[PDB]
Amino acid sequence: QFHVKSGLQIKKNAIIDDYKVTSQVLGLGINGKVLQIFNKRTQEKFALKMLQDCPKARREVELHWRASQCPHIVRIVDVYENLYAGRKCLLIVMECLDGGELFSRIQDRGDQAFTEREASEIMKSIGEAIQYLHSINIAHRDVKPENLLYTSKRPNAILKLTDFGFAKETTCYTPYYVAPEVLGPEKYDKSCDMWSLGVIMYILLCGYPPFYSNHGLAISPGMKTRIRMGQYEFPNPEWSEVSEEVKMLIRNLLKTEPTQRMTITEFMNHPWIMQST
Amino acid sequence: PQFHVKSGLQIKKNAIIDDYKVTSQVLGLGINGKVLQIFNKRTQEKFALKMLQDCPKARREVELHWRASQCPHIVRIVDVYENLYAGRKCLLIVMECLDGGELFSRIQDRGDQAFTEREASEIMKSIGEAIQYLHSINIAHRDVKPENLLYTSKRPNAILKLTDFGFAKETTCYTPYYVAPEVLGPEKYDKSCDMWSLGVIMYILLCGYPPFYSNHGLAISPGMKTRIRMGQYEFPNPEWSEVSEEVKMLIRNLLKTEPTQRMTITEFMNHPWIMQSTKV
Amino acid sequence: QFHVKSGLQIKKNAIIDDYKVTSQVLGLGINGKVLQIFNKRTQEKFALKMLQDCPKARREVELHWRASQCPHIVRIVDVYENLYAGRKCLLIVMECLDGGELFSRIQDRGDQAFTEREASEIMKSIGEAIQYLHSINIAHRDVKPENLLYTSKRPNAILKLTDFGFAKETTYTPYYVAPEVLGPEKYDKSCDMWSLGVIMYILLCGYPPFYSNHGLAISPGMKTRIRMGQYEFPNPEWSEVSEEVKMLIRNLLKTEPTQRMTITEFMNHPWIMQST
Amino acid sequence: QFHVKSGLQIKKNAIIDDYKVTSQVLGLGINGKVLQIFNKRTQEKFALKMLQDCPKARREVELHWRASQCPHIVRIVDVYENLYAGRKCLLIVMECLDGGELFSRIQDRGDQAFTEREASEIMKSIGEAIQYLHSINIAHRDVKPENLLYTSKRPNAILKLTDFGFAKETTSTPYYVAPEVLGPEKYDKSCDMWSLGVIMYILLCGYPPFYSNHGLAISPGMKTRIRMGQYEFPNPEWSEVSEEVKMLIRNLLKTEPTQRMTITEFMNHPWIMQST
Amino acid sequence: PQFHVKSGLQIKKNAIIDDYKVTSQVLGLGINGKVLQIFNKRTQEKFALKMLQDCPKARREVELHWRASQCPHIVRIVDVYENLYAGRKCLLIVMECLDGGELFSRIQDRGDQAFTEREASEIMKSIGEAIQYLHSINIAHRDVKPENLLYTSKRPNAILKLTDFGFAKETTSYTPYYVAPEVLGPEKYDKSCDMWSLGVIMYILLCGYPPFYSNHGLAISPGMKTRIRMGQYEFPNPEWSEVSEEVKMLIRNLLKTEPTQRMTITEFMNHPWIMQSTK
Amino acid sequence: PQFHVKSGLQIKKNAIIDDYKVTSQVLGLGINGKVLQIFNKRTQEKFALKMLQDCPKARREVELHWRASQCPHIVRIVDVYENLYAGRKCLLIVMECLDGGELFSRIQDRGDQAFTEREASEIMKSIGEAIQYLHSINIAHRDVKPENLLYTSKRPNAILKLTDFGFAKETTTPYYVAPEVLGPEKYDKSCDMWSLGVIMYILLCGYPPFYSNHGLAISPGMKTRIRMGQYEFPNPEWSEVSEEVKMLIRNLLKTEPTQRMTITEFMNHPWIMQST
Ligand SMILES: O=C(c1ccc(-c2ccc(Br)cc2)o1)N(Cc1ccccn1)c1ccc(N2CCNCC2)cc1
Ligand SMILES: O=C(c1ccc(-c2ccc(Br)cc2)o1)N(Cc1ccccn1)c1ccc(N2CCNCC2)cc1
Ligand SMILES: O=C(c1ccc(-c2ccc(Br)cc2)o1)N(Cc1ccccn1)c1ccc(N2CCNCC2)cc1
Ligand SMILES: O=C(c1ccc(-c2ccc(Br)cc2)o1)N(Cc1ccccn1)c1ccc(N2CCNCC2)cc1
Ligand SMILES: O=C(c1ccc(-c2ccc(Br)cc2)o1)N(Cc1ccccn1)c1ccc(N2CCNCC2)cc1
Ligand SMILES: O=C(c1ccc(-c2ccc(Br)cc2)o1)N(Cc1ccccn1)c1ccc(N2CCNCC2)cc1
Ligand SMILES: Cc1ccc(-c2ccc3c(ccc4sc5c(c43)NC[C@@H](C)NC5=O)n2)cn1
Ligand SMILES: Cc1ccc(-c2ccc3c(ccc4sc5c(c43)NC[C@@H](C)NC5=O)n2)cn1
Ligand SMILES: Cc1ccc(-c2ccc3c(ccc4sc5c(c43)NC[C@@H](C)NC5=O)n2)cn1
Ligand SMILES: Cc1ccc(-c2ccc3c(ccc4sc5c(c43)NC[C@@H](C)NC5=O)n2)cn1
Ligand SMILES: Cc1ccc(-c2ccc3c(ccc4sc5c(c43)NC[C@@H](C)NC5=O)n2)cn1
Ligand SMILES: Cc1ccc(-c2ccc3c(ccc4sc5c(c43)NC[C@@H](C)NC5=O)n2)cn1
Ligand SMILES: [Cl-]
Ligand SMILES: [Cl-]
Ligand SMILES: [Cl-]
Ligand SMILES: [Cl-]
Ligand SMILES: [Cl-]
Ligand SMILES: [Cl-]
Repeated sequence: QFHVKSGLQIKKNAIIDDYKVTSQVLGLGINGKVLQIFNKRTQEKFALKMLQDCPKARREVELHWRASQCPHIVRIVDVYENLYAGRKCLLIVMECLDGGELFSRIQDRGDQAFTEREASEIMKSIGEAIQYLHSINIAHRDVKPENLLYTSKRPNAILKLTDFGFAKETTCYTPYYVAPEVLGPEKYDKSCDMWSLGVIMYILLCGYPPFYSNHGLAISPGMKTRIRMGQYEFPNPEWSEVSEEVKMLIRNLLKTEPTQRMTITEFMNHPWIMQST
Repeated sequence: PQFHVKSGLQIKKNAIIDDYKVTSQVLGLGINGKVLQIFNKRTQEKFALKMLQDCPKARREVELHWRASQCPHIVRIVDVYENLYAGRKCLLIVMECLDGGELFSRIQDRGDQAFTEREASEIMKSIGEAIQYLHSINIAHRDVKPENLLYTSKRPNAILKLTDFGFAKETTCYTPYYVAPEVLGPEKYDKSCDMWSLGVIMYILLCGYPPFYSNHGLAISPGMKTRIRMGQYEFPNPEWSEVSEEVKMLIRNLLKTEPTQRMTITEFMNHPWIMQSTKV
Repeated sequence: QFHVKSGLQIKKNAIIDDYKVTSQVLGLGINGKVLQIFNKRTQEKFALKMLQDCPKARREVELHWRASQCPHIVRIVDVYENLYAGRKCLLIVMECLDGGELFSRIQDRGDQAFTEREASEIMKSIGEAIQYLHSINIAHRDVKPENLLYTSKRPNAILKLTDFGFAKETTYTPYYVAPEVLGPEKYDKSCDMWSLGVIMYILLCGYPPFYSNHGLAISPGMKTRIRMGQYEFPNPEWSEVSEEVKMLIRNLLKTEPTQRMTITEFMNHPWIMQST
Repeated sequence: QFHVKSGLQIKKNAIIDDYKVTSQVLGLGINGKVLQIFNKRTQEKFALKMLQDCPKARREVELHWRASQCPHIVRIVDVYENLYAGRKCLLIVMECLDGGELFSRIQDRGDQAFTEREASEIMKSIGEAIQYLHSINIAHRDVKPENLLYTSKRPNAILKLTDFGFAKETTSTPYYVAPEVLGPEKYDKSCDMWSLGVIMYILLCGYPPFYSNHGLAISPGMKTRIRMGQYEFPNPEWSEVSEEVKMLIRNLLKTEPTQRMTITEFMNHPWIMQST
Repeated sequence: PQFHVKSGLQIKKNAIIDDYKVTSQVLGLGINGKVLQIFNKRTQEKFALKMLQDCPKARREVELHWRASQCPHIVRIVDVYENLYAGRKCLLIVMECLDGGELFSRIQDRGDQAFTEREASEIMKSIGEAIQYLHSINIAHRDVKPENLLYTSKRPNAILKLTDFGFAKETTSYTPYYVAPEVLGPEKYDKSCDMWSLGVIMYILLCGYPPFYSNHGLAISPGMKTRIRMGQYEFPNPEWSEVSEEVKMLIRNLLKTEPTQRMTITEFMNHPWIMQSTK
Repeated sequence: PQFHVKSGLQIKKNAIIDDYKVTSQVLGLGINGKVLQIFNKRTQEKFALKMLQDCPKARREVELHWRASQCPHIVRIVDVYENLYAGRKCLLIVMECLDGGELFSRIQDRGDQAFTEREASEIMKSIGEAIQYLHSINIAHRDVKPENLLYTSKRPNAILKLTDFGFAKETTTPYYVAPEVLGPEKYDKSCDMWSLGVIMYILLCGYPPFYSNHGLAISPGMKTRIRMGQYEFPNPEWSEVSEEVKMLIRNLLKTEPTQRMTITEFMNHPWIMQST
C-alpha cells in the first residue's frame, strides 16, 4: 500500500543559519560521522551526517530519501548542500535515535541472549524495513545490529534502519501473465539482506554468530571458506531447547546460493515471524 | 513576433495533495500519461493533472512543454511537481482546464458538412500560431493532430490550444548580416513533419475526410503507405469543386513528399489565405 | 524403426491458385491477422496467417513448423512465399480451430470457476504442448488463454497452442555430463511455467493471482506485487481447495525463475496425472 | 493498386534439359550477355541472361523478379541455378524483345527527331515502368534508350524496361504520418527522373542536353555543365517547341535531387496525360 | 562558359625583397592576414601583399585562391612566395591593387538614396559572375559580403572583384549522357550559402538596410538569429513601394531558409532581371 | 588561512524582471558576456548583471565564480538566475557594483610617472590575496590582468577585486604525504604567477616586460621573447629600483612554470609584506 510522498528539496543556505552544530559525535557512518546538532529556533536535538559531495554521496542521499518515507527507516528532516574549503558537501539532518543500537541491546544481554518471542519481535521489525526497501527496489547491503537504532529507551520504542552508504537500486507482454524476470531483471541482489537477517536471527537466539574466526580475528581464510561452503552448526548447549521451526528458518536464509534463499515476502509471512501478533 | 525574459521552470517538491485534491476522473489520455481532474484546495478551482513517471522522456516533455507554455496558443502549465509514488520519482504537470473539447470533436460534429474556406482559415491560423512559436524556439511538436488541439471553452470566442509534448523534440566565424540559416543552426528536418500535419488537417477541414487513408477501413495498410511515399492523393470533385486554386496550391505545398520542398511556418503564416482571417 | 519428420517446403505459387481468400477475420495474432480461406478443390475451410517477410516472420514460421509436429499445437497445412505490393510475404495456411479460445470458456464459467478435476485436465493439455516445445528447445513466451484454442465445440475437442510470434529457440563423458554443460540456456522456458501457474489460479477461482486493484491494465502496485510474489488464496473461493494444488501453484509462481518448477516435474505431478 | 503475385521458384535442373542454348548474342547487359535460346519442346525462341552467382547477381534477379510483375518491364519466364566449372550461376530465361531498342528508333529518325505527340507517348510508356518500380521501392538507376526495348516491330508494340544490373531497393498516427517518418530513403529514385528529362530532350531535337564539345564520352566541361545545370534549347530545333515541355524538362533536369519532379507528378502532368 | 589550359602555381622561394619594396602601409585586413602596400622594384608598380604564416589553412587559401584567380572577377594573384620570417615559414601572396574602394563604401556613400533596379542589377550581375566561376570549379566562397568585393579603380567603368579565400572550401571529394549530378559529384560542402549572401546584398542595394538585423543595433542577437532561421523579413512599404514584384520574387528565392529550395548560380545568372544589364 | 561553512548556490528560476529593473547602460564587457546596470525594484539599489547563454562553459564560470565569491577580494555574487530568452536557457549573474574604476585606468592615469615600490607592493598584495584564495580552493583564474581588477568605489578605503571567471579552471600517512601524492594538478595555477610578475613590472616603470617593437597587439618577435625569457630592466626607469624587487620579478617571470614562485611564497615575501 503506497501513497504520494514529497520529493527531496535540497536547501542551499548555510546550515548554521538554522542549526547549532556541536562537535559531539553521535555515531560513525559508512561515508561520514554523525554529529549532534540543535535547531536554533526550537532548541530540538537532531543528528547530522556530513558527506563530501560526490556520486556515492548523491546516491546515499537519494536512496535514503525514498526509504525515509517508511516508519522503520531513520527519518530525514532536511538535506543541505553547502560549501566548505571550496568543496561542495551534503549535510543530512535526521531525527535522533537515543534508544541505542540493536548491537548494544544484544551486548547488554550477553550469554543470556533472547527468547524465541523476543527474537521474533526484533526480526519482524527489521523485516518491515527490508520489506519496504525491497518493495521500492533498494537493497541496503549493510544490514547489521550496529545500523539498527532504537528511537528511545522506552518499551514501545521503534527499531529503525540507518546508513545507506552501501545501498543500491536493483532495477511487450500481457500484464496478468508476465513473469517477474520479464518485468524487472535485477541489477543487484536484495538476497544479501536476507542472508544478514539469518545472521542476526542466529545471534539473537544464542549470543554468538554462525560464522566467525576461531582465533577472534576480524576475518580469516577459514571464516571465508566456512561462509562460502555454508559450514555452520547449532551447538547443543545454547541451541538445545530452540525449535526446529526457527532452525529451519535460519537454514533457508543462510542458503549459500542466493536464488535458493528466502524472499522478504516469504520471511514476513512465516509463522514464527507473524507470532508477534 | 517579439521575445521577452521568461521565468525558468521551478519544480515544486512538496506533495501535490498539500495544494490540490486529486480526483480519479480521467479528463483525457496523453502519449506518456493520463490527464486527471484536480481541484485547488484553497481556491476550489478546477485543473488538469498529467502524471508521468520520472525518466529522460518525461523530463524532455516537461522541459519542452514549459518553454512552449509561454505562448497563448499552447496549454498553460500552472505548476510542475516532483513527488514519490511506489518508491519511484514522478513528474506531475498541473495545467489549465480546456473544457471546450478537441478540434477532432468539432470535426465529427460537422460530419459531411465540413468547414468553409473562411472557417478553415480561422482554425488553421490558430494552429499555425502555436507551430510558429515552437519552430521559432527550435521545437518540433511531431504529433500535430486534431486529437491534441483543444478549445479553452465552449464559447465562440474560445482559443484553440496545442497540447501533449510526448513526441516533441528540440531541433538544435561569420558576418551576422549575411550568415545563411544552415550556417547558424543546422537541423535534421523534424519541423517539416509539423508542416505535413497542417496540410493533412487543412485538407480534412475543407472536405471532411483525409488525403490518405486505407481503402478497406484498415488503420494502416501497404497501399496507404505507398500512397503517402508516392504523394498519391486527389481533390475529389463533389467536395473540392468549389474550393479555390489558392488553397489547393497551399495544400500541395504542405503535402510535398520531399521535406525540403515543403513550405516553412513563416511562409504559411504570411500566405494570403491564412492572413484573410487576420485582424490588422 | 527410424522416426523422421519432413522439413518445411515453402510453396512459391500464388496462394489464390489453390485457395479462395475471404476477408473474414478469424482472429488477430502477434504479427498478423488470421483470415478465413477455402480450398478451391475440396471447398474445405482453413485459417490463413499473413506475415510480411522479415527475420521475425521467418523465425515464427520456422519455430511453429518444428512445433506443428505435435498434436497439441495448431497444425500448419502449407506455407507460401508470395509478393504483394512489391514486398515478399509469408502466408501460413493452418487448420481451423472453431471451438473457441480457452479465454472464452473461462469467461463463460464466471464466478462458478472449474473443479479440481476439470482444471487439471485443462492444465494437462496445456502442459503437453509446453512439454513438446521445451523438449525441442523452444519457449513460447506468450502462453495465455487467448492463445489456446479448441478444435471444435464438441466435448472431445482438443485444446491447441497457437501464435509463435514471441517464440524463441533456447540453445565430457556422456553418462555423467550435467545439463548446464551440454546446453547452457538463456532461462526463457521458465516464463512459460509462470504462465501455467497464473492460468491454473484463474481456473480454480475465476480471478488472477496478480491484478491492478483499480481495474487498470498495469499499475506500479501490480508490478511490485509480481516482483515481490504478493498474492494470496482468498478463503471464500479457496476454502475447499486442496493444499496439493495450492503447493503446485506456489512452485510455479516462484519469483526466482531457477526456483520454478520444470515442465517435466509439472507433467509428473500427481494432481496433473489425476486426469488419468 | 496491387495484387497477390507468385514468389520466385529457382529451378535446379540443368537448363539444357528444357532449352537449346545457342551462341547467338542477342544483347549485352551490365552483368552478363543475353543469348538466344529455344524451348526444346515448343521450339519457341527466348533470351537467356547468364550471371555468375554472387550477392550482386542475386540482387538483380530478386529485384527484376518483383518488377517483372508489370507489363512495362521485360518478363522473366524462369530462373535456373546451375553449376559450370564448379561455380554456381544464375540463368535468367526472359521473353524475346525483337522490336529493337528505343536507341535504334532514335538513331533511325536522326535530325528529323520526334513530334511532341510521338515523344509524349514514348515518355508515358517509360514513365509507367518507372512508376511501378518507384511504387515498390526500386530505383532502376540505369534508365537510358539502350535499356528500353520494343516487344515487336509492329506499331502496337510495347516499350519495356530491361537490365536490373544497377537497380537498388530504396528502403529498410496513420493519417498524419509524413513520408520521411515512414520510409527514410536508403537510395535516390531521383536519378531515374533526371534520365527521363535527358531522354525527353533527345526525343524532341535529336541531341542530348549535356555532351562533350569534342565528341568525348565524358569531359571535365561536360561534368561541370551537368553539376551547374548548363544546357539550352537551341533555336533551330527548339523554336516551335512548346514552353510546356521546356518547363517539364527544366523540372526533371533540376540539379538538386530534392527539387526534381517525382514519378507521380510526371505521370499526372498534362503533357504526359495527353497521350490517352 | 568554356575553360582553357592555365598554368599551375609556382611558389617562388627567393626573398620577396629582391623583387618588391615592402611598405608598412596597411591597405586592408583579411580573414587570415593583413594586406600591405608593396611596389614592384623594377616597374615601380603598386601591388597588395597578404602575409600568411605557413600552415594547412594558409596552403588551402593560396591553393583555392590560385584556381579562382584565373577569372576576371576574382582579385588576381601576381605571385606567391614561401620565405622565412622570424624563423617561421610563411606564404606571401602578391595580388593586384583594387584602389576603387569596397562595395561597402559605395553602399554607405549612397545612404537612404540606395540604388536603382538598373544599378543594383549591374552590381549583382558582376558579383554573380565571380560566384558562377567559383561554383563551376567546385569552390564555395562562404564569406560573400560588401566588404570583400572591391572595385579595380575609382572610374565608372571599374570592375567589381571578389577577394579573401580565408573561409573558402572545395565542395567535392554510369552512362555519360544520362548521369545525374548527385551521381557524379555528391556535395562535401554547400555553395548555397553564397546564394543567400547575394539575396542579402541585393536587398541592401535596393533599400539601404539589411533584411535581417538586431533591433537594438547589436552585432548579433538571439532575435536576429531566429529571424534568419525562420525567414522573418519583410519589404517595408516606404522604400519597397515602387520596387517590382520580379526583383522581390528573386530575393524571396535566394533568401529561402532551406538550402535545397534556394536558387542556383546558373538560374540567378539567367534571370531576366540580372540579364537586363545587357538588354 | 581558515575556511568556514558557506552556503551553496541556489539558482533562482523566477524572471529577473520580477525583482530588478534591467537598464541598457553597459557597465563593462566580459569574456563571455556584457555587464549591464540594473536596479533592485524593492530597495532601488544599483547592481551589475552579467548575461550568459546557458552552456557547459557558462555553468563553469558561474560555479567557479560562486566558490571564489566567498572571499572579500573577488567580486561578490548577489544572485544567479536561470531564465528563458528566445526559447534558450540563460544564466543571469547579479553582482555588486564596482564603480571605483579598473586598476588599468589607474595605471594609465599615472603614465610615465609609474608607482613607487611601496604603493606597487600594496597593489600587488591585494591582487595576491585574491590569487591565494583561488589557489587554496584549486582554481586558476588564467586571465589575471589590470582590466579584470576593479575598485569597489572611488573612496580611499576602496578594495581591489578580481572579476571575470571566463577562463577560470578547476585544477584537480597524512603527516608525511607529499603534495603531488594528494592532488596531482589538472591545469596550472603558475600562469597566474606569471601575470603577477607582468603587472608588478608595469607598476614600477609604466611599460610591460614583453611587447611588440612596432606597437602590434602580438608579433612573432614578442612571442619568442616570452618563450625565451628576453626582457630587461632599462636603466632610465629601473636605475634606483631595488634588487629585491628585481629578483622577485625574475622569479615570477621564470619561463619554466615549475621554477616559478608559488602564491604562498609570494605572499610571504618581505617586499609584499612591507605594506604592513
Ligand atoms: O567473534 C566471536 C563472537 C562471540 C559473540 C559474538 C558476537 C558478534 C556480534 C554480535 Br552483534 C554479538 C555477538 O562474536 N567469536 C569468535 C571468537 C573466537 C575467539 C576469541 C574471540 N572471538 C566467538 C567467541 C566465543 C564464542 N563462545 C563463547 C561463549 N559460549 C558459546 C561460544 C563463540 C564465538
Ligand atoms: O477513414 C476514413 C475517413 C473518412 C473520414 C475520415 C476522417 C478521419 C479523421 C478525421 Br479528424 C476526420 C475524418 O476518415 N476513410 C477510409 C475508410 C474507408 C472505409 C471504412 C472506413 N474508413 C474514408 C471513407 C470515405 C471517404 N470518402 C471517399 C470520397 N468521398 C467522400 C467519402 C474517404 C475516406
Ligand atoms: O481484473 C480483475 C479481474 C477479475 C477477474 C479477472 C480475470 C482476468 C483474466 C481471466 Br482469463 C479471467 C478473469 O480479472 N480484477 C481487478 C479489477 C478491479 C476493478 C475493476 C476491474 N478489474 C479483479 C476484480 C475483483 C476481484 N475479486 C473477486 C472476488 N474476491 C475478491 C477479489 C479480483 C480481481
Ligand atoms: O554527342 C553528341 C551527340 C549528337 C547526337 C547525340 C545523341 C546522343 C544520344 C542519343 Br540516344 C542520340 C543522339 O549525341 N554531340 C557531341 C559531339 C560533339 C562533336 C562530335 C561528336 N559529338 C553533339 C553533336 C552535335 C550537336 N549539335 C546538333 C546541331 N546543333 C548544334 C549541336 C550536339 C551534340
Ligand atoms: O543595422 C542596421 C542597418 C541599417 C542599414 C544598415 C546597413 C548594413 C550594412 C550595409 Br553594407 C549597409 C547598411 O544596417 N539597422 C539596425 C539597427 C537598429 C537600431 C539601431 C541601429 N541599427 C537598421 C535597420 C533598419 C532601419 N530602418 C527601419 C526601416 N526603415 C528605415 C530605417 C534602421 C537601422
Ligand atoms: O605597447 C607598449 C607599451 C608601453 C606601455 C604599455 C602599457 C601596457 C599595459 C599597461 Br596596463 C600600461 C602600459 O604598453 N609599447 C610598445 C609600443 C610601441 C609603439 C606603439 C605602441 N606600443 C611600448 C612603448 C614604449 C616603450 N618604452 C621603451 C622603454 N622606454 C620608455 C618607452 C615600451 C613599450
Ligand atoms: C541522545 C542521542 C543518542 C544517539 C543518537 C543517534 C546516534 C546515531 C544516529 C542517530 C540518528 C541517525 C543516525 S544515521 C547513522 C547514525 C545515526 N549513526 C551511525 C551509523 C549507524 N550510521 C548512520 O548513518 N542518532 C541521537 N541522540
Ligand atoms: C471540464 C473539463 C473538460 C476537459 C478538460 C481537459 C481535458 C483534457 C486536457 C485538459 C487540459 C490539458 C490537457 S493536456 C492533455 C490533455 C488535456 N488531454 C489528453 C491529450 C490530448 N494530451 C494532453 O497532454 N483539459 C478539462 N476540464
Ligand atoms: C469457424 C471458425 C472459427 C474460428 C476459427 C479460428 C479462429 C482463430 C484461429 C484459428 C485457427 C488458427 C489460428 S492461429 C491464430 C489464431 C487462429 N487466432 C488468433 C491468435 C490466437 N493467433 C494465431 O496465431 N481458427 C476458425 N474457424
Ligand atoms: C529476334 C530477337 C532480337 C533481339 C532480342 C533481344 C535482344 C535483347 C534482349 C532481349 C530480351 C531480353 C533482354 S534483357 C537485356 C537484353 C535483352 N539486352 C541487353 C541489355 C539491354 N540488357 C538486358 O538485361 N531480346 C530478341 N529476339
Ligand atoms: C589605393 C588603394 C586602396 C585600396 C587598395 C586595396 C585594398 C585592399 C585590398 C587590395 C587588393 C587586394 C586585396 S585582398 C584583400 C584586401 C585587398 N583587403 C581586405 C580584405 C577584403 N581581404 C583581402 O584578402 N587593394 C589598394 N590601393
Ligand atoms: C556606476 C558603476 C560603474 C562601474 C560599475 C561596474 C563596472 C564593471 C563591472 C561591475 C561589476 C561587476 C563586473 S564583473 C565584470 C565587470 C564588472 N566588468 C568587465 C570585466 C572586467 N569583466 C567582468 O566580468 N561594475 C558599476 N557601476
Ligand atoms: Cl580461524
Ligand atoms: Cl488499401
Ligand atoms: Cl493497485
Ligand atoms: Cl568539352
Ligand atoms: Cl533583437
Ligand atoms: Cl616585433
